[PDB]
Amino acid sequence: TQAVEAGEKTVEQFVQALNKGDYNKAAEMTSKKAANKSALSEKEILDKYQNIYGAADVKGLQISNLKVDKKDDSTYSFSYKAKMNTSLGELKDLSYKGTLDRNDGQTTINWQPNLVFPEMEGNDKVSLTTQEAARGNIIDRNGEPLATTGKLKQLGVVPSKLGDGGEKTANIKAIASSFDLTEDAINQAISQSWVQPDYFVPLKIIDGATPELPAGATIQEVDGRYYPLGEAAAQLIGYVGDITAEDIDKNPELSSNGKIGRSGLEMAFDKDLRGTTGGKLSITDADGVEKKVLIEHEVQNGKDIKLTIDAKAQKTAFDSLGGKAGSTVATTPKTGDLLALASSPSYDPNKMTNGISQEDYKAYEENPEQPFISRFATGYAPGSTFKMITAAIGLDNGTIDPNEVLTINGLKWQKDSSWGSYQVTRVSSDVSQVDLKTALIYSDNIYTAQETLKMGEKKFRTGLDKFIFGEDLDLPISMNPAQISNEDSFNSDILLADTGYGQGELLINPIQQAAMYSVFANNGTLVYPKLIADKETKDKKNVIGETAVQTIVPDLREVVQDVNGTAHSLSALGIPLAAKTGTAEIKEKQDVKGKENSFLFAFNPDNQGYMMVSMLENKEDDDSATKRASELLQYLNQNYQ
Ligand SMILES: *C(=O)[C@@H](NC(=O)Cc1ccccc1)[C@@H]1N[C@@H](C(=O)O)C(C)(C)S1
Repeated sequence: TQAVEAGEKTVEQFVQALNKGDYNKAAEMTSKKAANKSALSEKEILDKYQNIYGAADVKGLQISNLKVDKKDDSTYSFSYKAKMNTSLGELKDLSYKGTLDRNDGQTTINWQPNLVFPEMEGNDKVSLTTQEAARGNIIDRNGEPLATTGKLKQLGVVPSKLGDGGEKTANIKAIASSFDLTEDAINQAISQSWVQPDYFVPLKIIDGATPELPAGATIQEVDGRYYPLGEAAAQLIGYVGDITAEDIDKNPELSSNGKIGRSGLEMAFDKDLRGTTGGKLSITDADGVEKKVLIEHEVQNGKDIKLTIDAKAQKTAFDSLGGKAGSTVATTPKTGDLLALASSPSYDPNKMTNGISQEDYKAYEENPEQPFISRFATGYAPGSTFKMITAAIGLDNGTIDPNEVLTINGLKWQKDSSWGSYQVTRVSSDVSQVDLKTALIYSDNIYTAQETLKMGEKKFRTGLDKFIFGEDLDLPISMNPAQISNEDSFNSDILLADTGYGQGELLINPIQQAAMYSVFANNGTLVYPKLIADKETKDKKNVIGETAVQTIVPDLREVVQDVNGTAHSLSALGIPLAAKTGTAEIKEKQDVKGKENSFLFAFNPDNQGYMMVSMLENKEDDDSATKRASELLQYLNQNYQ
């Protein structure tokens, strides 16, 4: 009994060495090489595990049901059940057994081939055959391809079929001008350390039709991942990359030759899209005869993922941003279907997945507008669009009378002298008797600031807490929950008023804004957005009152229709529009000149068929989201009713 506890310890640390992959440490816990003892030397055991466990990518050996007995003055037997993870999934219910040795004072293991796999004897071999799974597709709400696997045209040259000096330089210049490639990059491609004179050195993937091929230029079809919308949906869809050895160490069920999603939905739905590897892991005898099949199953190709995205709305939304920094979210607000999730500027995901230059990748990483940012999932201060919610809250708690007129003189206002030099500011002093309708049409900050301070912080937060602040949206998109402020209290009349008209410490991303603003298309019911097509519609009742929606939406119509409405340029469409604009000012202590973000909210107040939230980040002068929304509004109004 005093020594049986030492034997259980030995089996435990032997398994732990195999589990951690230290096959050398496990080999040094074996007996001397002899009959009825260890079957191989320590260095031979190290190679046995490294070859076999490495061939099947064995990872995580954990055991159970350990039993250690005594059969002799120095021969203690043991047995346990074990399970492990391999390239073909989990291998469970493994019955291991053996013996130990109690010579001197320490305890060692009489190693045998049955401690690699249970059924192995002597010089048995292990064989692994595998079949790659085809990656599933990502498709829009109408089955159009967003991410698919197809045949690509691979352009490349063979250095020997170019020339010997003047004939080679003439062809390199002819190939550079015929396929739009840097002539200095073609000479750097055939000069890499892996290139032989007769090899096919790939250059670029031509996406159109094959032009005339000069001397030495060839075209070779190759299968690869393809994104039809290109940069227009790069942030949302993402890209796949070559699987590394480090990836396999974390998940052995990946394909060493396959692709793995690196960002976006390709990474979010990698498990569903990549499928499962098929094949057979078997033990053979010394003659090659199949002795036992440990694992075997057929290849399961990846499942397709169908999104709510409209591929034509996505491309229209992205192109409307003109390469400027910004984002656009389009929904069907009654159900929550996300029609478009555009972010700009963007990167080329096809170039990204077909091998990209280190120079081209750094141009993306050092672009000040940062194309890699998923701006539709980035929190921003919403701007004056948030007045719709402050007003709705004020109507529900009886603070705001829609017809009551406030006297506001000039362009500046402060509660009292304790605000110092700070003042709320409005753009026009032409209306001194301001009601809710006028405040929404003109976007009067002073009206909103006074109504917010009038209702107070308690009532304001009571209405705010009924929305989705702090909630994690059920979306396959990485994002942080929206916030009202940094802490649970404003502890500032100035901060309270600023929050009223959408400034302050508010942080809401465009998707969360589309969710909060859905109340005005559902009589005060919030409808959570939805990206996966088959998902069920989830909502939130009684966020704001139905009375508030009936009061505010007719005013939002006048934001478009009134001759002085901030969105009056949208009247040219001639379609039923309810809108609200906004311009947020950002001045952190790192930039001298301040930045401005433009915002636009718009939906159909007749049929509630669509709803959009567009924004421009660090906008240029004489630029806005409203300037750019006509084309997407025409499409959404025509196709979503
Ligand atoms: C809400 O966003 C409001 N914006 C400001 O008070 C800041 C600002 C920024 C630039 C110029 C002037 C004032 C109001 N709403 C916006 C808008 O709807 O675009 C206005 C510029 C009308 S002020």
